[PDB]
Parts: sequence; C-alpha cells; structure tokens
Amino acid sequence: SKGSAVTTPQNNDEEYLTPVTVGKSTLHLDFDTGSADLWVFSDELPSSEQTGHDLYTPSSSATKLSGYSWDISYGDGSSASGDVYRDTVTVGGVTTNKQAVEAASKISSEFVQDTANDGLLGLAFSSINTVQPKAQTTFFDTVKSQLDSPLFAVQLKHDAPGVYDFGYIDDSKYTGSITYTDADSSQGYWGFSTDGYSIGDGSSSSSGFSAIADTGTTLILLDDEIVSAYYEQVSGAQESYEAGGYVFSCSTDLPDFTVVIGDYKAVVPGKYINYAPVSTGSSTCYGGIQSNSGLGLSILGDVFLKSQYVVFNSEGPKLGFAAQA
Ligand SMILES: *[C@H]1O[C@H](CO)[C@@H](O)[C@H](O)[C@@H]1O
Ligand SMILES: *[C@H]1O[C@H](CO)[C@@H](O)[C@H](O)[C@@H]1O
Ligand SMILES: [Zn+2]
Ligand SMILES: [Zn+2]
Ligand SMILES: [Zn+2]
Ligand SMILES: [Zn+2]
Repeated sequence: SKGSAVTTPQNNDEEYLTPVTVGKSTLHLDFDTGSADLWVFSDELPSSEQTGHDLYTPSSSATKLSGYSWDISYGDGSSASGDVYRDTVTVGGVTTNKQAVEAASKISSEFVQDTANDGLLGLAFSSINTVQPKAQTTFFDTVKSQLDSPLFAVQLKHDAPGVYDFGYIDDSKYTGSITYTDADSSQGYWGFSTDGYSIGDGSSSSSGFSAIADTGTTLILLDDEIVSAYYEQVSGAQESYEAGGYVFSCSTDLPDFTVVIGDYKAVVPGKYINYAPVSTGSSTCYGGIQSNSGLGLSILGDVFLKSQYVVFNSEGPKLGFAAQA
C-alpha cells in the first residue's frame, strides 16, 4: 500500500492544508512533522468557533476512548484540548481503522480565527503524542506496516500545491540523487546535523549546527549569530521590532542560503527568503530567516522545504534530501 495527497498553501504559504478523511467527514488538515498529535474541530465547540471550519463527524463504527484526554500547546500561547476517538482515517488512499482522533472542545484564538484550517496531523515520533493516559501512535506510525516502505516524502511548493507521499518515493519529484543523513529522534522530532552553511557566494561554514525539519513552520529559525551574519549581506536590512524580525526593501533580492548536508548543498533561493510584505501593499518585506531566540532550537521550516524533496525514513532513522524537480 502507498498513496499521495495534494497540499495547497494559504495566502503567502503560511500554512499548507491537505484533505484527509476523518470518520465520514472530509477535513483539511495541516501536516506537521514537528508534532505527534492528530486533532480536529469537534461538534463540542462554540458555534462561533465552528464557523469557517469543517468539523469532525464520527463514523458508525468509531469508538470513544473513555477516560482519555489530550492537551497541547505550540510555539506561542496557542493551546487545544478535548477527547479521543478511535475512528477510520484515509490519507491519499492509505486507510486505517485504528487511528486515534483527538477531538477538540476548547482552543486558542489563533485556531478559531483561522478559517479553513480544520486541525493538525502530527508526523513526528509517537513518543511525544500527548494523549492520556496512554500515548497514541501517529497516523504514519499506525499505517507503517501497510506501506510498501516505512517512509513518507514531502514536496512543498511556493504559492502552489505540493504533495505528501506515503510509503514510496516518486522519482519525478526531484532531480539528481537523494542524499541521506542520520536523523536524531532524541527529542521526538526529525532532527539532523548539517555540517555547515553558506551565505550567497560566500565560503561555507565548517561549523555545523543541530536542526529539525518542521513542515508545520513557515520560516527558517536559526541562531542569532547566523541570522546577523546573513542580513549583513542584505542592504538596508533592520531588526524592526514591533514587527517580529528583520525587514528590507521588497525590491531587494536577498542572497541564497545554502545548507550543507554531507556533500550535498540544499540551496534556498534568495527569492524565498523575501517572505512577504509586513502589510498590504507595504514597501518593505519580511525576511524568511529570523531568530530562534525563545525556542533555543534551530528550525528549518517551509521556506527551506520549498526547495527540497525530503524523505523521512523510519529505518535508521534518516532524512533524505534532493533538489526539487
Ligand atoms: C457509518 O460509518 C461508516 C464509515 O463511513 C459506514 O461504513 C457505515 O455505512 C455508516 O455510514
Ligand atoms: C546591498 O546593496 C547596496 C546598494 O547600495 C550595496 O552597497 C551593498 O554592497 C549590497 O550589495
Ligand atoms: Zn503497495
Ligand atoms: Zn476544510
Ligand atoms: Zn510544527
Ligand atoms: Zn541562487
């Protein structure tokens, strides 16, 4: 068994949604390789919270996990909690009837006021799922032995639908060979260790660093020392507080950011680090690379992933990288 599903980005690629059949209802979930919970909007929510969102409707065979509960919080003061159900979930043709579904009956603003987003599908390691009293398996993990190969690949596109492959690699999605690196699951994430980086045509930095691959995150969050070195090559850039991070003229084209992985160069086009205007029709533009200060962890998000074909292989574990076709 294998399958592929299409993912379309919101506005300026701020969150990629993917159709997923949960129960009998079809929802549009956000695939996050940074978390391990699968939660959706439930009927138990306030009507004014439901508005703008498809809600989860149990199957006739589903079974409510009595006594269990789940609660999660993310990067910002963004929470969600609720009950747990054992229903059927279908993603790109791969089906399972023992997937745990986390129904939310209480959530934060960010979620409620994000019409269209109907919840999340976590693809990190199951060890960090938050269900209680017994943690549950992610979807991938749950269908792992139904897949021709125990892996999945992602191909995110800029301002265009990408794709999530389950259990197989589509050779038409990348050019040249796949380079593999050992994944560090120590914190429950798909971590890895780049050997260095390179700003524009500069000379690569032998000094490596530890990073996680988080599809659920829009930007590239690195250590301040690196950010500062980067924007030093962007004319007119400034640490505009009361705006989030660094900004510069939209007309400016920033240099590429290369991430060295063994002998492979994962080059993020400068064009993608010119994220978007701080305001409608604004003159200045927000950068794709900001500071990870406050998380203490380096994250390579959608901006980095928009140029790679990434393979998440449970065997090792390991991550594979290839220049997107
Ligand atoms: C309850 O839900 C299941 C899943 O869609 C169906 O197979 C059944 O016929 C009934 O609608
Ligand atoms: C950014 O653009 C300015 C243009 O004034 C240059 O002076 C600088 O070296 C960098 O290329
Ligand atoms: Zn198959
Ligand atoms: Zn929807
Ligand atoms: Zn995430
Ligand atoms: Zn370039």
